[PDB]
Amino acid sequence: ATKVVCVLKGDGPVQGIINFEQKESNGPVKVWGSIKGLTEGLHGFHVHEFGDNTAGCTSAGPHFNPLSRKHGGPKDEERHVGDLGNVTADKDGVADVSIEDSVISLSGDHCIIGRTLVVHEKADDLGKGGNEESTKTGNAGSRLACGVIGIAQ
Amino acid sequence: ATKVVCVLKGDGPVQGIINFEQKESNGPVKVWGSIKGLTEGLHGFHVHEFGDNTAGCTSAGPHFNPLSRKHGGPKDEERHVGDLGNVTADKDGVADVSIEDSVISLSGDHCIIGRTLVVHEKADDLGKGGNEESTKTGNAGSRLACGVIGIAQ
Ligand SMILES: *[Se]c1ccccc1C(=O)NCc1ccc(OC)cc1
Ligand SMILES: COc1ccc(CNC(=O)c2ccccc2[SeH])cc1
Ligand SMILES: [Zn+2]
Ligand SMILES: [Zn+2]
Ligand SMILES: [Zn+2]
Ligand SMILES: [Zn+2]
Repeated sequence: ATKVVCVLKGDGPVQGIINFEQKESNGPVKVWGSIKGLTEGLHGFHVHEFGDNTAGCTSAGPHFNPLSRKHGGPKDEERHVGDLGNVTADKDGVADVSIEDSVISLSGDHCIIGRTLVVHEKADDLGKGGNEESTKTGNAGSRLACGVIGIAQ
Repeated sequence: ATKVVCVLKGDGPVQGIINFEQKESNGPVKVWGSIKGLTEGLHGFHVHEFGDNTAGCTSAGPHFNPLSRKHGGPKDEERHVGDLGNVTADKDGVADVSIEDSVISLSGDHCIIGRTLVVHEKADDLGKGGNEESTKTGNAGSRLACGVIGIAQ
């Protein structure tokens, strides 16, 4: 029923297209698409609070966290609304994204429309790493590509 | 309150930053910022329906028109919600944008968040141009630059 889309671009080679679809109110959201130009392995994959790309991906601010929780993985109760874990790039540098999530929404206060989707330099340790930054950012490092999340036809 | 923002980019040299602010729910929206790389004169300036940049600015679809009206100027009863008229570039190719509008909103309904702002090749005739296209697009021609309208801090 509701479809939303994000074009990921950055200052380097990373680029992608991510689609979101929600068949019903407060239903699960299907997330799918492709990202290229990545180093092989895990890359943190988050909805950030601001749809502000004025000075590139840094303008997007922290993880989208309307419920003031700590950082976690998508399968954790203790998570930011924006915590979609990691996407995994193969040896060609391509991540084929296929996620279903029950916490993000395309309506209401969990809505991600008008926020920024970010793919990160490093793996998200899903809040299980050895330090304080783990339960804020997951230690996923710099922002390789981002886009504002928009309404699709 | 509410603040939202749009980074305009395209297939060419036009680029801009547009800020929106609404102090009160369903109150007027102040629009301000700057666009560079333009030809001297009028350039149509519209909110388009979809926040979809998948294949560039064409993916944004038609003017944002939730009430199914004909194309007009921002001061007309008879307008699309997305009809913000023209920005004017100086001989230096810079439009300093300064608009106040009571039809677009950042809340309630008529909300432009997650839609696309587009600056056009030609002047918008505000529906007064004397052909059929005037009452749909205002004959403002191709899409020089666009961006998805996002939530700001
Ligand atoms: Se959801 C959300 C989040 C932030 C700002 C606005 C909205 C919203 O609900 N906008 C209305 C809307 C959303 C999606 C679609 O897609 C068919 C249409 C209208
Ligand atoms: C921080 O800015 C925000 C402004 C508005 C909202 C919530 N708005 C909506 O879901 C909505 C739904 C239907 C029609 C119009 C709108 Se604006 C969230 C954040
Ligand atoms: Zn992040
Ligand atoms: Zn987080
Ligand atoms: Zn237009
Ligand atoms: Zn129009």
